[PDB]
Amino acid sequence: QITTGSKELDKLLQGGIETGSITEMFGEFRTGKTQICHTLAVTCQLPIDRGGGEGKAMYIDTEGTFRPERLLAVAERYGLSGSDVLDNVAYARAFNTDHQTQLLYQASAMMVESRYALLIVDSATALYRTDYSGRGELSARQMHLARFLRMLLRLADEFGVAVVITNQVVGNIIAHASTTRLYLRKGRGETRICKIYDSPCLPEAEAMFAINADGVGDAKD
Amino acid sequence: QITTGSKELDKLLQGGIETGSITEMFGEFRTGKTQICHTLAVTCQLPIDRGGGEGKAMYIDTEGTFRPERLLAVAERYGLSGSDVLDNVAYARAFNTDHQTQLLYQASAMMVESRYALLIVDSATALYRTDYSGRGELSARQMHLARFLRMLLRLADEFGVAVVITNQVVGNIIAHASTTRLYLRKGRGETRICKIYDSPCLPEAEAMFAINADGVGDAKD
Amino acid sequence: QITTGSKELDKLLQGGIETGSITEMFGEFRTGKTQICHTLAVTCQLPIDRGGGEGKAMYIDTEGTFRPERLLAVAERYGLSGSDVLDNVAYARAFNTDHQTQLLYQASAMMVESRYALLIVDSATALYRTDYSGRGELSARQMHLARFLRMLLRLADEFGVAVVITNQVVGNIIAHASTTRLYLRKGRGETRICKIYDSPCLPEAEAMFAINADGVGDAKD
DNA sequence: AACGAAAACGGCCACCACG
DNA sequence: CGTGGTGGCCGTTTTCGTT
Repeated sequence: QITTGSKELDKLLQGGIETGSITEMFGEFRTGKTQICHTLAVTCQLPIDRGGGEGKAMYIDTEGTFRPERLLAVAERYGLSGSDVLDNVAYARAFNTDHQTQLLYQASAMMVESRYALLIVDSATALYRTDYSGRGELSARQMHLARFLRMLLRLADEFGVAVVITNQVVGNIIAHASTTRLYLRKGRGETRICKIYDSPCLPEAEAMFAINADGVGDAKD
Repeated sequence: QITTGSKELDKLLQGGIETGSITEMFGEFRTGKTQICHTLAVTCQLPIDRGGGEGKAMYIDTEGTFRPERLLAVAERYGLSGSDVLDNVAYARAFNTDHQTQLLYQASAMMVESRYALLIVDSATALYRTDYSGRGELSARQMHLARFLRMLLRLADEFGVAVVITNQVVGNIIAHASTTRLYLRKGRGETRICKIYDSPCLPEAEAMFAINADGVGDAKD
Repeated sequence: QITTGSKELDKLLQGGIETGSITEMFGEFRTGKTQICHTLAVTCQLPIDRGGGEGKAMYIDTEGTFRPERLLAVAERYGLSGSDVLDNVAYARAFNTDHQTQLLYQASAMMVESRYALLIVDSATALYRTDYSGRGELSARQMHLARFLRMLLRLADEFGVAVVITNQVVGNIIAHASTTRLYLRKGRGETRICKIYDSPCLPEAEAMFAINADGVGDAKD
């Protein structure tokens, strides 16, 4: 179980993400999906006794929001070497849906030589909206997304890593494929509300957390 | 954190601009955007213990409002050599959007040899309105602005400098790219109201400041 | 330095308009722009020791407000021959922006044979609003105005004359081109407030003056 | 049975009044 | 001065009548 670094969120998840499965967090923009991704990108490298996976991180960005400085802040919060964190995070920006899936081909071969624990795909659904904008081409983007999700599941079962994808809510296919769906909504200021909206094992429940300069971290009224 | 030279504004920002990120100040004309730019162009050279960055300044002007005498006034206010301030400020007027972006090519190579802390682009959006005035050419100016903003972010991450751009409100793309949005409005006389309209870390809040011959400086009723 | 004929205004300008440069006075209607123009049209002919330029005047009118009788009043105030004043003032009404610029072609050749000291363009911006009223044609009037301003600067540098243009405030291009911007506002009765709103050499400052039958002349409470 | 014309209804725009 | 509501005009659709 990879620690989220929010204790309340860890309790909500019973200790953190299950490696080897896809966890989807759907919420409005600015809810902190990207911030949680940046935090996990570092916490994954933490020792297992500290809630990490003792593995490198993979950040596939489609939205430009990748900040190595956020990774440095998370590393210094938990006392990890920021330089080693950036050395254990491989980053690449996907320009389109086809490029987004093509990066998985390099990811599968690269993930064999080194132990990874986390795969991050940020604005995973944005490129299927910007690229495929027509109505007759909807089935094509749905097929590409389906294949992409199957590839995610395959890599998860192959390397035993956690698969994190982010969705902006301004597909029903992900429900059966994703094991845990988390709904994120803004509480005013920088403090966010998290809700579980389906889990066969986890209750439907809510937990409050905040977005702090160091971290994605528990709410401290 | 580069001191704004207004204490109330510094408190509003928790001490001043974060270097390495873009801070956008949108407000009506005559609200003092240019005055704040002139003040920061000198305060950046202040010692870090005094709220500066101990670096040279870069002023890219598109509106003709550049005044070295204002820089001299700010330098004498804080006791900086006005001649050295003008020697540590490189100035160039952009004639068009293409020239505005082209100046960044000289800026990137020139910013490598000397330490800079502040990049100022005044009336940054005016040239996209004067040059691109048609309606079919809107996407072209939006693309050029997008590339310009990406170049700003790249230079910010490369040199760890503060990126300041000014917008006259007589684009939605800047929101995700800009980290702190400040709304400026006139209070009658020479005293201006500043409001924070988005920050993931800073509260939505307001602070009152004035525009004084020496300085951009706190309101003194 | 051509005397304004208001002593307080002369002090505000450090003695009067610099010949060879454009001085813009922007203010509300009825603030006295036209009255100041009529006064200067005569004072320019005054001896240099009296604050004149010892040159003829040029009045390009676009608004119908040209009054030779006002010129006669200014001439008799300072003791100048009203008939010779009208003989040293060449007048022409511009019917459109194209005609307004076309008159400059006759002005350049005519200004070579005789010494002039003042060029007056009254409601200089009105024809760009009445002629070019659409929104798609804004760039065309802006280009025509830009060329007109460049022609003004060229004539100023060629003949060393003062260039006076009047703007009704019910363009940002003029700022870099105009050397001294004066804001005019009404004080009730016939007494007007003048403010300097940009000058690299002149302070931002204000001076009170009145509009008297003889003259544009100092306020006398 | 098909086409054309007339009438009615709905939506959009402009003007006036009130806050 | 700005926003909201009401009224009027225009356009489109449907129905009826005539060829």
